[PDB]
Amino acid sequence: MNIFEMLRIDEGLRLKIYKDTEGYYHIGIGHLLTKSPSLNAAKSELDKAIGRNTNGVITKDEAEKLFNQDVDAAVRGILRNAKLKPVYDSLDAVRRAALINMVFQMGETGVAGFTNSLRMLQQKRWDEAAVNLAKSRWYNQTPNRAKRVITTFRTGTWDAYKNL
Ligand SMILES: [Cl-]
Ligand SMILES: [Cl-]
Ligand SMILES: [Cl-]
Ligand code: NA
Repeated sequence: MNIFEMLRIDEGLRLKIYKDTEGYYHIGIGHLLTKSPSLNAAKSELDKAIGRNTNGVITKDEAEKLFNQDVDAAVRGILRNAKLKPVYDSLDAVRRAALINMVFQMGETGVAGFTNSLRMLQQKRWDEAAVNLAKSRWYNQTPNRAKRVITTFRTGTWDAYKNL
C-alpha cells in the first residue's frame, strides 16, 4: 500500500466524463476538469489536458498519466504551503499519505483551512485530531472516504484500506 493505491481505491477509475459527488465534471482517477456546469467546457478542458480531440473518452494510460501528474501536484502544493509543509514534515510515511489524500480531494487551500486539526496532527494527538477532522462538511458529505482517511491518521496503519 502506497498513496497511488490508496487514491485509486478512494477515487475509482472512469474513462468517460463523469460527475463527482458535488456534481462537477471529472475524468479518470478523480481528475477535476471544471467546476462549470457546462459539459462543453468540460470536454474542452479534457482535450486541453490530453492534447487531442477526445470527445469525452480517454484511455487507461491517459487516466494514469493525469493521475501521476495530479499526485505530483498535490505533493508539490503541500511543500510550497507554509501551513501544510511543517505538518507534513512532522508526519510518518503513512500519515503523510493521508494528508496527500486530503489535498488531492479538496485542494491545498481547503486543507490549510483545517487549522485546529493540523495543530493536533503536528502535536501527535491522534485521537483528538480524529474527532476534530470529523466535525466538517467533508466528513458529512463523504463519510466513508473521510472515515478511511481519519482512521489512517488515527492509527498510522493502512488497516482501513485492507479488505478493499
Ligand atoms: Cl491538466
Ligand atoms: Cl474537536
Ligand atoms: Cl464516501
Ligand atoms: Na481531485
